[PDB]
Amino acid sequence: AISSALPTIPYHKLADLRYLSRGASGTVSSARHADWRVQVAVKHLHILLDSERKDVLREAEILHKARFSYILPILGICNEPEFLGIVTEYMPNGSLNELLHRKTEYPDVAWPLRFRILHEIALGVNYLHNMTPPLLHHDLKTQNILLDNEFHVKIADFGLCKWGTIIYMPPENYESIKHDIYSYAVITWEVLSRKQPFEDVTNPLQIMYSVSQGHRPVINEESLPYDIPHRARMISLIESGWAQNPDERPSFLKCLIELEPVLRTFEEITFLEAVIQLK
Ligand SMILES: NC(=O)c1c(-c2ccc3scnc3c2)nn2c1N[C@H]1C[C@H](C[C@@H]1O)C2
Repeated sequence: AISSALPTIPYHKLADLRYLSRGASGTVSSARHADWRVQVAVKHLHILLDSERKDVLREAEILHKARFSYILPILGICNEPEFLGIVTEYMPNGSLNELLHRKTEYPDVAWPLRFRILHEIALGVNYLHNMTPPLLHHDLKTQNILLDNEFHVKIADFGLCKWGTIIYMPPENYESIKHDIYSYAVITWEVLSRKQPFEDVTNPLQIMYSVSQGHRPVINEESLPYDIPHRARMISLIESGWAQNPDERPSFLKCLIELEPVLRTFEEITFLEAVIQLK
């Protein structure tokens, strides 16, 4: 049984600790490690409770166990009297949300990159489902799909995972291994549309009411234009992914088997050309 312990990092090694974003999960800051000479991110708490400390230790244990090419690499934990935080690689290219919706900043996200992003999310979630015991993310949303310096996907935010918005939640969870694939489908719709799901709906409960009656983000020529590569296959994958009956949604293994032939139609250089075009 080959084991490794998550390193502990003294707070004083984390220089230039500057705020990046607050959230529900906690506050995320950028720093640089004095010994290692690389920029890092730290997720920490707003400046010392008991079961708050339990939650962070849990998430850090998970990240450490879930290490994978498409999962945010934990570098260590800061564990001290005054300060508690998870230290990971800094993701300089933001989240997928920002990529899709900041259209002035990113007017062209070429198709090959979008497909790669969808492929890599799938590979990341699939890995988690294939752990023993399976880890279910249960909070997949475009905000939690971070993008590295090369625009590769790192999945983040393991606060609601089991060994804010409801747009990505399947109808049955309003009061299951088929949750993540539902979230995935909506993300797939979002990525291919660059639209907000249910854009023309004021109230979340109106969405929930509609979703529980079988309605889904709209699929027409306006949402998903006719020039999308593999439009028809992608629409099937979306529609099965978010099917009303959870039993009718695919496993991520099935999903990946559907994606592989699509991803193979993109030459490797077109991903690089896609990334270079971006800000
Ligand atoms: N690693 C990062 O760079 C992060 C993290 C982050 C850090 C540590 C942990 S431990 C569990 N999940 C996380 C997520 N969140 N964000 C990041 N990057 C950009 C987008 C926003 C803020 C930044 O502009 C969100």
